[PDB]
Amino acid sequence: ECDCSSPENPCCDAATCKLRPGAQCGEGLCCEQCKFSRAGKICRIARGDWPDDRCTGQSADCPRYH
Repeated sequence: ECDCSSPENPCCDAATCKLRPGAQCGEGLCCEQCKFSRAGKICRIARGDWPDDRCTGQSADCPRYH
């Protein structure tokens, strides 16, 4: 299980396909520049006036209110 899909991705070690030391993530709706997105950053639009999903600060995945 690689953490990045492309060897062009600077978040991973070219030699391992896994995160470089200190990188929190390589991919995901709540990853930016190899770091978890800040808590509260919008990461998925909900239909209508339902609350949009937001990042946790602690994961690269966008959690669900639905």
